Amino acid sequence: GREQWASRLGFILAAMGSAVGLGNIWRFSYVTGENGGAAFLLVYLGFIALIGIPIVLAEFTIGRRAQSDAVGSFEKLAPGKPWKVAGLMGVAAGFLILSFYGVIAGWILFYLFNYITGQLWSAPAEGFGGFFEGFIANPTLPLFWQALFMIATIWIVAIGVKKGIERSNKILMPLLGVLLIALAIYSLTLGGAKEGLAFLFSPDWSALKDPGVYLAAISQAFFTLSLGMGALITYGSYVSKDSRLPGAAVSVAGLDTAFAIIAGIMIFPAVFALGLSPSGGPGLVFVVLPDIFDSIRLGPIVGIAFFILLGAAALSSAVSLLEVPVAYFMRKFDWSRKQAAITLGVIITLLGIPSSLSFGVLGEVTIIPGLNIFDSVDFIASSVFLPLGGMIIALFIGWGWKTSDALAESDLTDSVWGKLWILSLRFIAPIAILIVFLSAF
Ligand SMILES: CCCCCCCCCCCCO[C@H]1O[C@H](CO)[C@@H](O[C@H]2O[C@H](CO)[C@@H](O)[C@H](O)[C@H]2O)[C@H](O)[C@H]1O
Ligand SMILES: CCCCCCCCCO[C@@H]1O[C@H](CO)[C@@H](O)[C@H](O)[C@H]1O
Ligand SMILES: CCCCCCCCCO[C@@H]1O[C@H](CO)[C@@H](O)[C@H](O)[C@H]1O
Ligand SMILES: CCCCCCCCCO[C@@H]1O[C@H](CO)[C@@H](O)[C@H](O)[C@H]1O
Ligand SMILES: CCCCCCCCCO[C@@H]1O[C@H](CO)[C@@H](O)[C@H](O)[C@H]1O
Ligand SMILES: N[C@@H](Cc1c[nH]c2ccccc12)C(=O)O
Ligand code: NA
Ligand code: NA
Repeated sequence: GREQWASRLGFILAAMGSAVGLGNIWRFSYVTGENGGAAFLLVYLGFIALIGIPIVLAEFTIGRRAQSDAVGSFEKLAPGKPWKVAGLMGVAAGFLILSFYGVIAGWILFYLFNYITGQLWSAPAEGFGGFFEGFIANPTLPLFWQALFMIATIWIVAIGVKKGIERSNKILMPLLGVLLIALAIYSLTLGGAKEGLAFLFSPDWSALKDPGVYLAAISQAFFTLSLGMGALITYGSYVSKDSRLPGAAVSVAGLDTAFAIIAGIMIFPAVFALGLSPSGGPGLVFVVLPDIFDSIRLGPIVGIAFFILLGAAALSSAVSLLEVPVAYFMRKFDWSRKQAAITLGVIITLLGIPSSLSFGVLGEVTIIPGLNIFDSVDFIASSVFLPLGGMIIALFIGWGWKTSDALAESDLTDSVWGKLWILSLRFIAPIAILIVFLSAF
């Protein structure tokens, strides 16, 4: 009685919907900014090609072969073997990541509400930066918008794969991309393009002699690809033998990278035209974008379109995050989909609440030494659980599978590409991750 994608394009568009969201605009911007731009970018692009694409194909393959959740897939394919630690850790990463993802997405709804009610058309007296700061440090206001976003997320997951997840509006992601392209072109004309483009594309290798940069690059590569937690195993598990995995993996990574690159071309020349520091941290785009819209005559209209379209993208990504614990709990405890979605969704919302508060009244609390609550949850989930899970997933196919199976189940043959793929999983990817972990600690 397991669900399957009803439509032929269902799978690839769902995988794409999962990947493209806040990580491409909000996260990519502030992480690229605080790590120095171009050298970080190049390391990130390297990781996408050589680690991301293979491990994406790996998740797809595992999931389609087992037709089960992130944990169940490992149990089914290799019962009594330790590999399932990856999926157990992924379920946990799912709780953690969605708990703060819903907070940032709630910031998005707040901004959308303000544009719609005419509030952010001109600069507030305290300025766009002052407006943002006052919002997020408010103890309760961000929580209301967060709860609102999670309700929407819970509802789609409760509805089902076919009736909910698959039924996204197909025009919204391509509209977001076009708007991003148009906005990138516009910020190129604002006066900071020479400096913003040099920050973004002209490497300074001095930054690379910090091992923190490599780990930030790999974390962002996993995060943006919806990777390492079994989210793509899960989506893959709803897929029939009528699907071509390698093409999907490449398309997902290519398109996700296009979005991030254009987002960067929008943001950094804008950062530089405004005189701001690119190291501004998580609120970077919430401070920059409204400034950019304000300089356009029809800018309030652009603002409405942007926050709507990014909101829809954050929504499809959030749904894929919630789908991981939901799928697992449905199987493991015979919970109904609606019951799992509501229960886990509320729990994850509440878990999210101290991360929201860390931007204000809890700003001085640490968990991991020196890191506030938000930064700690993100570090653990994105920089520890995701790359480790990815490593185990890579080793699993690479060393725990017969090669003929690995290739057949992934729609590859023992050609140059199949060989390249297998080499990635056995050695390149898991060793690069190992070396990043060892060096960064
Ligand atoms: C986006 C899709 C639509 C969703 C459904 C709409 C339902 C309507 C709910 C809106 C009610 C929220 O009300 C809220 O609005 C104002 C801001 O926007 C707040 O005003 C606030 O603005 C600042 C943020 O920078 C705060 O730090 C201030 O303490 C406060 O003055 C009100 O203190 C609050 O009560
Ligand atoms: C689908 C693609 C959409 C493309 C949109 C690009 C529009 C760029 C607008 O630039 C602005 O136009 C003024 C007049 O040309 C200049 O004086 C001003 O200094 C400049 O900032
Ligand atoms: C959509 C546009 C994409 C093009 C991006 C390429 C920009 C990266 C290089 O920057 C260049 O670095 C040199 C020294 O730092 C400067 O002499 C030069 O003036 C500057 O432009
Ligand atoms: C839309 C895609 C844009 C990506 C462009 C990537 C290449 C830009 C980097 O070139 C820069 O030029 C400098 C000038 O001397 C040199 O220092 C060095 O070669 C490099 O720092
Ligand atoms: C799909 C559409 C995307 C829209 C993004 C591009 C904005 C068009 C620019 O217009 C003009 O830019 C000047 C900038 O200084 C202003 O003088 C002027 O008042 C403003 O109207
Ligand atoms: N990839 C999405 C977020 C996301 C959805 N599902 C995931 C699973 C794991 C890690 C990240 C995600 C983004 O860039 O916004
Ligand atoms: Na992404
Ligand atoms: Na999305």
